Amino acid sequence: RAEVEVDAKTGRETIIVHEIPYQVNKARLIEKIAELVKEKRVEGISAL
DNA sequence: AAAAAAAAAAAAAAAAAAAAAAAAAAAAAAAAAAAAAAAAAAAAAAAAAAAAAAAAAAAAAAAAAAAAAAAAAAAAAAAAAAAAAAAAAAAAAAAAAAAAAAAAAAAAAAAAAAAAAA
Repeated sequence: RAEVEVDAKTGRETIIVHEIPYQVNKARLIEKIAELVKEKRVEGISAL
C-alpha cells in the first residue's frame, strides 16, 4: 500500500507506505532505500 | 542476454565474550639504604745505602736405598658403533612510516517561499 499525498499549500508531494509485503523486514527495506538513494539508483528522494 | 555469487526465509548442528563483588597470590615497576668505585688532600713503611759479618755449597769417600731387568698376572684405557644436548645459519614476521580515497566545513550566489506595503 502506497499513496501519493500532496499538501494543499505547497506542491511538494510525499509517498506514504501504509503496509508492506509478507516476510519483509521494515528496517532492511529502509536501509535498502537509503543505499539506493546514496548510490543514485533512484531519483527524486528528498527524505526518508 | 548468459554465468556466477550474496542474501533471506526456518528448523537443525556447534561454539564465544564483557562486567560486579572480596581476599589471596604473583609480576613489575618505583624510592631508598647500602656498599664498590673514583678524585683529591696529608701522611709513613720500604728501598736505598753502607759497613760488617758468618752459614751452607765444595770437596774427600763409604754405603744403603735405589731404578733397570726378569717374571707373573690383573685388567684401565682407546677406538668403533650408537644415542642425546646444545648452539650458529638462515629465513620469517608485526608494527610502522608512507601513500591514496572519502567525510565534514565552507561560504558565492540563486530558486523558491513567506510576509507585508500602498
